[PDB]
Order: sequence, then C-alpha cells, then structure tokens
Amino acid sequence: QNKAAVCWAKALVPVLKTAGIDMTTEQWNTVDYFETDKAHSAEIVLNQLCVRFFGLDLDSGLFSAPTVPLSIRNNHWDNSPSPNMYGLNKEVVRQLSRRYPQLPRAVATGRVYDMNTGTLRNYDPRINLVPVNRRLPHALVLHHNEHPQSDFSSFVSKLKGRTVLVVGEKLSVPGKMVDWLSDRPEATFRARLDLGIPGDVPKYDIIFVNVRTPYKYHHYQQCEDHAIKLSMLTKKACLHLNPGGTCVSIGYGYADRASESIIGAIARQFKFSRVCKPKSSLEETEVLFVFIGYDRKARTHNPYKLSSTLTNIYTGSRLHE
Ligand code: NA
Repeated sequence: QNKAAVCWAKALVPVLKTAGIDMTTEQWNTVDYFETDKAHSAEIVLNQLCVRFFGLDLDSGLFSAPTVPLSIRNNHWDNSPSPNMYGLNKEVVRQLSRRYPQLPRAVATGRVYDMNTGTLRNYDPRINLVPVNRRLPHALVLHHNEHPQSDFSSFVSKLKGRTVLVVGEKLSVPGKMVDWLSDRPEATFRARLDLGIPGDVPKYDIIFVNVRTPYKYHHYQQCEDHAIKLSMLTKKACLHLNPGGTCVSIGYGYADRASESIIGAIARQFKFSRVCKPKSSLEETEVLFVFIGYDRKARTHNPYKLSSTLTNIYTGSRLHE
C-alpha cells in the first residue's frame, strides 16, 4: 500500500470522527501537504494524527476497527467499499485504559492525550512528538539547525553510470547524461510529483531523488512527512532502472512505520544498500539512502545494518565522511 491520492483530508473526516476528532482548517494546516494542496496517503496522515492526538501509532491497534473504508478511485481518496477499513477500536481503548486513565475520555471527546502528563489538551502537534508504543529502529537527532540546502552534485557525479535521472529539484551533474523530472515547467519531463513518477519516463543507470522535507516539530515528524516521497518517488523509481542500476534518495532515516516498510521494500530489490552522510549534507537529520545493483532476485532484508549506521550518524559515533 502507501499510495498517494487527492482529497485525503475529506476522506479521513469520518474515520477521525470515530475518535471524537473534528479537525478545523487551522489544525489541518499543521499536516504537511494540506496547505500546499498535494496528494498523500490517507493512512500515513491518519498515523500522524493518531500520534499527535493519542501518543500512539497505528500498530497500537487504536484505529483497527473495520468501521470506515478508505479507497482510491480515479486518483481520489473516498469512502467507497474497500478491504482497508479503519475506526476507533473500543476494545483496544479498554485494553489501554489501565496504563492511560484519561485515554478513554480523549477518544470520546477528540482531545489530545498528553502522554507526558496524562492530561487532556486542545490539539497542538508539539505535545506528542513520538509514538510511545513503537520501538524506534534507530536514534533520532536532538539538535536540528537551519542550514543552507545541501549540494549533492559531487556525490552523484562519482556514482558508476552513464544515464542519470534527477527527480525533483534541479541538479547539475558534471560528466554524465542528465535528464530532469520535475514539476518545474522547463524540466526534461514535467508532471506533478505528488502523484508519483509518470509511467512514460525512460529507464536509467542512476536515479537521484533530490527532494527534501521541511523540519517543523521533530525528526520523527520530518521522517513521517517524507515517507510518501519515498513511496511515490524513491520506490517507484526502481521501475525505471536498467539491470544493475543505482537509486539514491535524500532521506531522514525511517523513524516512522511507513518509511521503515518502504525502505525495506526498496532495499530487497538491490544487491547492495547503504546509508551515507557526505560532507556536503548540512541538515543534521538528512541522509542519503544508496541502493546499488538493481535486480529481480528474491531477498530478505535485515535492517540492522542501515539502522546501526543511522544511529551512529545521528548520535555522532560514526567517523565523518
Ligand atoms: Na530483486
């Protein structure tokens, strides 16, 4: 799953309402993609709101009741019948009531359950920064700072390969044949990128996903908001690789369940996968996911290696590149 479509906020209203939640426009505006009017995954957005309101992600089972369907039709989210159904699971609420005494009241009144105090509050996306039920697969950054945009032209020019696709923001790459896929109207290939890589795009030896996600509240948030970009661009980019090709993507780890699953699904498809933070990468949370040797071999993926590298990067124990 994890497909992007339009009108996800509208489709989510009835799901959210099972937990007494009623999002105003200003509150919706704290969801990345809302203000910019871009397509998204309803599930990823639900997950984000589940954490923000109740301090728990979807793997808690909190919205596992098959109450309200979420379907995609004609690139639009809606509530037509589907095998993917969600809604407040009252049994889970009761299962959790011992540990979280006011949680039943939170989900009855659509207020935020402050996981630090146990008290209810008005919606604010800074109260519950991480899902307390999730074993985070790697360390997160404590200190994030304002850095100028990283330049990866040096990094990509040194990858093995002749034909290159840069997806997203413009990037000159000295020494190679570079095509540019973007929403900017002068790109080699032009389209909305929130709905994914257009199927008519050719095949390439290297694809570089040069797309970033704004840091607003926390490394976790940043990660979550980039997940849909991993799915719609990075993962879809694997269908546009020649045998043995390479996909490199800007990323922030996989603090959230979706990113972890998407990166896993991408890693399985390559001989080699690694995570890098070159000297040119200033933003503390930023990393490059590096997938080399695309092929059609069936594989498993142990996340220990990438996860350990991520932790070492974000805690500062890995040598500087
Ligand atoms: Na494969």
